[PDB]
Amino acid sequence: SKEIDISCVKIEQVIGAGEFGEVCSGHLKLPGKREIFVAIKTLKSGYTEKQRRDFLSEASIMGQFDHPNVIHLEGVVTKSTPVMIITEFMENGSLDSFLRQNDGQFTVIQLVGMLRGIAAGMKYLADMNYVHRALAARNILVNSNLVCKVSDFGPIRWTAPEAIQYRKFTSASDVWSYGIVMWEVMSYGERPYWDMTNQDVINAIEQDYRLPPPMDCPSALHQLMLDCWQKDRNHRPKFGQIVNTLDKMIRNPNSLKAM
Ligand SMILES: Nc1ncnc2c1ncn2[C@@H]1O[C@H](COP(=O)(O)OP(=O)(O)O)[C@@H](O)[C@H]1O
Ligand SMILES: [Mg+2]
Repeated sequence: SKEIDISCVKIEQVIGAGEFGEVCSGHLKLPGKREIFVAIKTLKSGYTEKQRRDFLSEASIMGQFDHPNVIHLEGVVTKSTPVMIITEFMENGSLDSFLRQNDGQFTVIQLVGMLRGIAAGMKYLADMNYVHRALAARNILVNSNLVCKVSDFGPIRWTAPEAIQYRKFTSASDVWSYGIVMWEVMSYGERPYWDMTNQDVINAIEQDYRLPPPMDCPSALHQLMLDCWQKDRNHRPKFGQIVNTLDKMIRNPNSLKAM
């Protein structure tokens, strides 16, 4: 969205590597507004016109959104070099790697909290008529308070049967993906279907196989997963319902006691 003048940006250091260039952290001080810490995606020089457009497309997409569970876009730098995409800063980075570094360090209530935010963000996106198509733990960022937000607006084992076979992507297929994500979270970053091959995964799902309950996962959360993994997309829950279901679990914590 908004075009930012390089004079307002002061890069601090490298915090990650994107496919289009380095990812940094830094300060943003717009005229009048108060300085803030941000994340800065840069484009490697010598880029092709296609690379430039694809890179900036990500900003155009997320720029059209605005929700606490969707990565906030501060703006972009295109008039001068390097080209940049400034966004919200998420100290804990990617959710999957984040969970791997904290194996079994959270309560069911915390995990459910993370899943609720992701659900709220997807509910928002669905209402805005946006189909992510690539929902997965690696595409969700987490901050200090553990708030998870959907990212990557620029994967067999994560995709619904129909989407894989007929390339039919809908919010419904995102619900299936959300199911896999729920598994990833309760598994603390474990890879879905483990070392199974992508083809094995396809044949397994065909044979009505479904990922088992992750360790210490309440039977109520695994059932919600199954619902998300229903062969018939029309039967899968809506993100709105997924949210309410999660909310009900928060009301009466004893509903998560049945292991
Ligand atoms: N807003 C952000 N705050 C903190 N770290 C970030 C942020 N965006 C990206 N990163 C870090 O940079 C890495 C690469 O960025 P990512 O957006 O996942 O790449 P791409 O979407 O280009 O494939 C992430 O795995 C994460 O650790
Ligand atoms: Mg990524």
